[PDB]
Amino acid sequence: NDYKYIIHPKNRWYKAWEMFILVWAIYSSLFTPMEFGFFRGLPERLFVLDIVGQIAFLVDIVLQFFVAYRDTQTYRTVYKPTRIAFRYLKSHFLMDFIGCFPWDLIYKASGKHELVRYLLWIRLFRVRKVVEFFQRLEKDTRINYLFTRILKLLFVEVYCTHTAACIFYYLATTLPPENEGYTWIGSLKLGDYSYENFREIDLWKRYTTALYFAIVTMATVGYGDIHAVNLREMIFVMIYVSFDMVLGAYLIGNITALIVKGSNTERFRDKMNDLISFMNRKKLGRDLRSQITGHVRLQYDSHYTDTVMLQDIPASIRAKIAQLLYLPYIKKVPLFKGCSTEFINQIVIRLHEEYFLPGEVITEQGNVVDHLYFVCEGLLEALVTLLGPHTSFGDISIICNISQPFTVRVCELCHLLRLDKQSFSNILEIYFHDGRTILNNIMEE
Amino acid sequence: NDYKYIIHPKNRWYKAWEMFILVWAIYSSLFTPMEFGFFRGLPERLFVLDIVGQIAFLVDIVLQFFVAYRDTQTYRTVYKPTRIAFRYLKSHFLMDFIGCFPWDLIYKASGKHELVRYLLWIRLFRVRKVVEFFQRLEKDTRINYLFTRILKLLFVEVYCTHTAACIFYYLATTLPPENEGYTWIGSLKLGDYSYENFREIDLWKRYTTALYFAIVTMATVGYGDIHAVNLREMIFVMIYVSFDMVLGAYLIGNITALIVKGSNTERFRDKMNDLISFMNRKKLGRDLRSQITGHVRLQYDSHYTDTVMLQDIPASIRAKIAQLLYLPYIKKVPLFKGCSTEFINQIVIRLHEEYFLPGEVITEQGNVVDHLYFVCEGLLEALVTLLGPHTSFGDISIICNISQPFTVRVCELCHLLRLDKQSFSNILEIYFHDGRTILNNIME
Amino acid sequence: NDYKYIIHPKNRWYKAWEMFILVWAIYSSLFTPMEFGFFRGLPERLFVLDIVGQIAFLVDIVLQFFVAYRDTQTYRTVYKPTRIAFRYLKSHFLMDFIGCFPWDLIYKASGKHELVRYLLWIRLFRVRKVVEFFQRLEKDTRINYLFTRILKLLFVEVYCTHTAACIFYYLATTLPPENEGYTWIGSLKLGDYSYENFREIDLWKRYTTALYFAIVTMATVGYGDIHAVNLREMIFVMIYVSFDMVLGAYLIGNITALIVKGSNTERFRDKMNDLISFMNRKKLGRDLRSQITGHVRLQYDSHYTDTVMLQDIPASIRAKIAQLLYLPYIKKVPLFKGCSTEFINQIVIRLHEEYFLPGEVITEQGNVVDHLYFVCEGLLEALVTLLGPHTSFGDISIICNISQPFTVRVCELCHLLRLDKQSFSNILEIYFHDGRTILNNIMEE
Amino acid sequence: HNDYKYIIHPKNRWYKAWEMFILVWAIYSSLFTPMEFGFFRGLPERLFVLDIVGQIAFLVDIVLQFFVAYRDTQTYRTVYKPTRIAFRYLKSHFLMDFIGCFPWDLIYKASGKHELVRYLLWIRLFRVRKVVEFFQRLEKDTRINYLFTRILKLLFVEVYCTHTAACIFYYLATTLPPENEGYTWIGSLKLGDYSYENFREIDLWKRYTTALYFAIVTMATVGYGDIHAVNLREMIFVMIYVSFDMVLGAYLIGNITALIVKGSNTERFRDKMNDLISFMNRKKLGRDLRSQITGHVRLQYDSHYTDTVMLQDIPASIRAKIAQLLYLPYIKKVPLFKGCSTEFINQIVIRLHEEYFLPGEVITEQGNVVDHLYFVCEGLLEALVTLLGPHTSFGDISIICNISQPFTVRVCELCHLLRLDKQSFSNILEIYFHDGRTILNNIME
Ligand SMILES: [K+]
Ligand SMILES: [K+]
Ligand SMILES: [K+]
Ligand SMILES: [K+]
Repeated sequence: NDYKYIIHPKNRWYKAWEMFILVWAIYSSLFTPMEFGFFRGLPERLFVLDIVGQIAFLVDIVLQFFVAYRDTQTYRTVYKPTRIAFRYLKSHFLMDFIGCFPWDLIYKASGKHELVRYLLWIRLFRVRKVVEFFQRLEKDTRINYLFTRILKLLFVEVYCTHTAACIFYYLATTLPPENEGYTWIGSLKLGDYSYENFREIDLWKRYTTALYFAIVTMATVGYGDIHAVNLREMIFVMIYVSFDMVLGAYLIGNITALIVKGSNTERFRDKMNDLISFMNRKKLGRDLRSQITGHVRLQYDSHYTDTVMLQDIPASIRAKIAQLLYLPYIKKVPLFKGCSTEFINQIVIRLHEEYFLPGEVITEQGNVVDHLYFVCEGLLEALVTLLGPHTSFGDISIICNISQPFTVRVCELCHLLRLDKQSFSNILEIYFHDGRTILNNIMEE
Repeated sequence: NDYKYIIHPKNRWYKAWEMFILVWAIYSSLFTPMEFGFFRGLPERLFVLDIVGQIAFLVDIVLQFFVAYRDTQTYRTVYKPTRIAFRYLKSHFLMDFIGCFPWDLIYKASGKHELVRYLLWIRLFRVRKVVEFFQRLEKDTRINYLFTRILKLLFVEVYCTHTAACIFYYLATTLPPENEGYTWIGSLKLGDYSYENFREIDLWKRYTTALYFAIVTMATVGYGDIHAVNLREMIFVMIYVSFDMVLGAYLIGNITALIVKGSNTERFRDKMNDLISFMNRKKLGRDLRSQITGHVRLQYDSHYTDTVMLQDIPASIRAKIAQLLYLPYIKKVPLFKGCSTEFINQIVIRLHEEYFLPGEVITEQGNVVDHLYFVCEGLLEALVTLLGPHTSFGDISIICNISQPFTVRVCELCHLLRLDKQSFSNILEIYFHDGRTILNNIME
Repeated sequence: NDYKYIIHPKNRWYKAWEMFILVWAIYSSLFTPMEFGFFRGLPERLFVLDIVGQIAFLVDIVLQFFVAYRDTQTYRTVYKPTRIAFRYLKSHFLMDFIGCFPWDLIYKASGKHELVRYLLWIRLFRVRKVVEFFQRLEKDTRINYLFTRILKLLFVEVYCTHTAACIFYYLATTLPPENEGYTWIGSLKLGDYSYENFREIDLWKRYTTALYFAIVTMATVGYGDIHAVNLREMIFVMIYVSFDMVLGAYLIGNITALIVKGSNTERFRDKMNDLISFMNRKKLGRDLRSQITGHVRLQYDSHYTDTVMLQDIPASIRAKIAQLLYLPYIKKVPLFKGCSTEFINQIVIRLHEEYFLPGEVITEQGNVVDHLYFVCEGLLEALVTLLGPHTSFGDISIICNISQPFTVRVCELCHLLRLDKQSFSNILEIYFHDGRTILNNIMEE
Repeated sequence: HNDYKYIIHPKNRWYKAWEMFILVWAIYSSLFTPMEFGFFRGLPERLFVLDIVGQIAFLVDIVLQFFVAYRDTQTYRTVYKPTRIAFRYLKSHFLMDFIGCFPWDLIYKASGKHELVRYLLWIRLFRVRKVVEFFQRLEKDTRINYLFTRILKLLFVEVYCTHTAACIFYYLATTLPPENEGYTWIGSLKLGDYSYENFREIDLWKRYTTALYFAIVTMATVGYGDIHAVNLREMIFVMIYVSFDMVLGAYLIGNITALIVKGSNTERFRDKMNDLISFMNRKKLGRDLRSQITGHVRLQYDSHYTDTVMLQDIPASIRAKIAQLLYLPYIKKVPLFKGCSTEFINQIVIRLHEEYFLPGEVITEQGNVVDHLYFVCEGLLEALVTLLGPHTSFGDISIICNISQPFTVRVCELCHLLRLDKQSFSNILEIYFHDGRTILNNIME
């Protein structure tokens, strides 16, 4: 569908309108409980700030009419400007068009009725754009999805305790200024400071005092210097600490569910509490068992080469991992100069990757060779000549019946491509002109 | 069906009676601690409410000598009259019959003794009609096990604080009204309000103060504006906060066991997170990386494909899978159709339903054949074919065993159906009748 | 055995004494902090109770030289009465002998020095008895074992607050009685009661006040009506809430571990979760989706066959449990069972435990028959023919090899055993004259 | 690669009394530093030389890091080179370690007493590296427990963050002048009959214990409310602090939970045993056969988990001799494996799996093609004909000529039997048909 206005929502200019209008949706939903609770009609040095705030969201409900709804199941950017304009208009339109009115001028214009000031809470449907941000961030593999299920709750508490702080102050102002000794704040004395005549206290002292109660209540510390006094602040504190009691168990739940999918050090000790067993009873040479612990400290703390995981995708396309990365490592070898792709593919059917810390001897001198080795990383030592990367060893003695003439020792941290020497008999006897290719580069010394 | 004055327990009138004594059992067990704690004899403008409250639970005792039950080990609904009158009468008769007696007129017409009034607590045995609700909601997939052990723990933790509010008020009234200053509420002063002469404060101020000190204690906030000053109140809030320590730990434990025991995203994100952590170890581009992003919706999509299949194997309901959606989807393919009952029930087994994201590469040209696909959903594009439903591909690559002659790429999220090729060569050449029935009709 | 007077530790007279000294070890370890904290040397009225409290532990001293030691390595009853005198004199002898001295008479006969009263805390090692009781309770597998770790944490939690109440009261008594206004209890005023001259407040008011502080501190409520005043009470409350912070996280952890390894209804409702999301996309049934969970509530939540856990035990001894239970149910079955030991041992592995709910039909007349079902108990209906226990059906499907002539309906939830037709092909052909001997009396009676 | 003389090897036993010497200087002067900032404005003269000798212990440690060969994590080399260990130090921890060693109390007292030259004391808290480079060397040490290192670096973080929150909370009371002192948390404090007025001349340890008492009661979320925040700058600190340790207490509960729901192998076995015992105790099987399954499924159970973990771990070129030291003296005393070469037994030892079985269980029967081929390590088995003792072999003629195995296996004492597939053995006798001819002759002789 051509439709040369309809923004596909990966456009880079529809991302200076999703982290622009997300900053506005954080301001406009952190300020709206403060505008409801701590003011009755905004002071007129906040008139431009309340006018231009609702313009940025007003030119955002025209940019929902020209945006590409990628469909719910049949994945398709539905470019049709009568089904994006009718998907929006009955999902969230009049919770974005209602909370865009100048509810502070409607309040003051209509004779200052208090009930027309409760429609500020329709502007809390802009934290939607912060929960359509912790949903487009768990769909991002560079961090854990369950870590974002903790960071979602740690914005939720901290938005519920700012909103609770702003409703708890508001409930003090619903009694007349002469009945303020029967409120939580007009009857407060902290230190030598009396919070009498609290409506003329500085805004940030009143906000910080109301937020102090709500945070030491959310944490369930609850000192009791600030407490409910009324019968209507008791009902709010009862609702709020019942909401927190569930919300604080949910936080502990998510942190525990993160930790039960544990870390690599306790996964190392998971693989090693049993490797104290079996080798105490049926013990090996504890020099080589110390290097076994070394190779477990090398599979852990380092590369998790996923031969433990590549069984998920099928064998011919996990041999395609052995195609688009192994045509580098196998064609780079000077032993296979002049070898066609089929021999390469049948060799990389049966390849393995192992790693070697310095200290081993890999193919021992004076004894039979067991495997093919190609060098990816690190650097080796043959004792006489130093055999580095993209090179062959173990391989000058399986083409004939010879032994390994070098104590091929490992000097840097290596990345051996190890293959069974059974394979370099079957692949070598089925393909004959390939066998003579290896024969003539053997005679190319 | 032998007696006809028994009631089948799923009769749709006796499901609108059980929802009628569930709003009385919620009322009469929330009201009963307020009948005990906050009054000494119920007032005169509450007489007709206390009478007609205990009538609804009195035509529930004559209506349960008539109700058929389904046995616990015999597992058949029992309709025997002189057997239901000995199951009800062994379990729930007297705790239903005692708490019906008019214990406010029995209190008042016996010279107002206080011990005739602790028999109101027999009516808290009516909360069993609320645990019989959250225990029949348990067994409901229709209404999720999204939160049942954890909602019935949030009812029992606002029912035990409504009751503790009423016992905590009642212990204030056991000291005479001249020892009010040695009481949690007679010595209370909140703001400029003094709760003195506290028996003459209106009921909802007393009740809301007592509930404030049950909920602030249950949440373990514990401000300290209201606290126990007495020895009997000290003993009560010791018992209560021990019970709450255990109950709050149990609530936290149930929520974290619901969150630990995760299924759907705990088979999905743990795939691609580790897989991109391995492909950013050794770089694999994006085309095959997106194709393996499609592959984690080939081995995880469609109910984890062939792992949950292998449980309803004693019950012969794989006939329904094997002829009710697979063989319709098979009769939705051209030659693969198989077109004969034996062969189609033979190849109906080894299939895999496969979800591919758009933009993907499905089968390249010059590529060795490896799998066979039945398309029923999605839309595919070949590089020559605008593939909608059931015009599926991979047909002429198997007998003419050469590379697939087309490069198909998908444009909207598709739902392929996979068989292995080595199946449909072996039982291909086994069925020579269907061998001819396959290789006669090639698209002319 | 060979040594005469050595009581074996599993008698019925050293198990009435192990529970007699469990109520002297629950008394004398709950009373020992009350004797330390609340008295400066017991009253004369509490004299004989102390002496008989200590005399019941001298009897338990000498009855450890006469108890047969159950060894820890050799796993036997070491009757050697110098192998049971030793390990006692190396384990528990002295600390159960410096807790039997009369430390309230050898405190008052020494000038009443208050440092010999800290030898009362040697009597607190008699909660060995209470934790030994919770060690021979995990062995009792009749009740759960993580549940027996959350009652070994609600004894340890309400014993560490009884002790912390007595230490907290004790710390108020370490200041002189004229500096009592600088203690937590001498400066206490609850309601209109003043706790001044607190040493003459009677013992249960003082104890209940101290214990109320310790319990609302354990629960982390902390009203702060009673709080620490001194520096020594600050240090104690700091130690105690820090200790009780890891003891309360341990309780939550042990509760979670029990709930995670837990219920069989949420082991049933997640199976049916993706099964109903399965059948809402795979479309097996419209109301037999009830007959799906009519069988996920028949074989599951009840009749819990752990046959996948019988896959864990060996096939040999799984055939042996099939012998020892199945074959008395297998043999009381009609004539088409085989009437010989070889046949029933050759078929007994193949039969699967099945149940069926009433109102269900099994196999309609006029189809190929795939299985044979044999009733152990239960009531079946062939249609007009009532088949109770020992009245197994599935006879006429292979005997006179025509179609089945009945419709087996279920009249009571039964105990069928289902072998497949491959069983009554293999075992019926290798023993063929047994099958024709079965045919020799097919309802000829 | 020890070509560099004066470089200290990083595991030397004398540079390990300088990792446990500067860890007791790093524990002292990371605990003393918030006390030096918080409770003093410039140290007294009494604490002079303790200051000076505190910083010439971390000054010796600066030039003892240019002489220590670090060990790489990409080449895994101890880089013994002064030009290569210096530029690692100078770009990781040098400005956090050099200017944390300046005398920031002579730069305070001698720069005219400007505060803000005293906030540079806070970069001596970058010596808790040495305590988290300790809990990262204790956690790659399975020699020590995981209940001693896993929550124990959270019962350091929760007594380091409440020692430091106790010193900032006191410090904020000193930022108000000593006239506006009853508007602080401590100058307006009155506990008991003691008033903390004129608080700057209270002893250091009363002032420190009061602040730590607040901080620990707040960390535990008791919150008595006898000490609370009265300022607005102390309200903000308490709001930051109780929000920080609401996350940190949930992390402690999560760690203690995930250390319990990963309960070890013993209680996994007890779970196994209670469900196994109960499953045939509610149907009431014989206790003798339940004890038979006990005596068998137990060696079978531990054999199962240890054999699968020894096979799936230990990658190739090191697994081979482990398996050979497991198996070859037990399979070379074998009349079937005689005469063949050594590379064949190198291939054999990997595909071997040991097992454990009972005196009385059977492996295969009369009607049977085997699932495996077996050789003997332990056992007293029988073929029903041949009473096979130790160092024996069975399943051999069913390999080559594909005939059914006529002998039921009767094991008479607890064995150590050797699992090898028929499929893999046929695969490697396809490979070693040079040895396969000896195997055909070995079954035929
Ligand atoms: K408090
Ligand atoms: K708390
Ligand atoms: K609290
Ligand atoms: K509190």
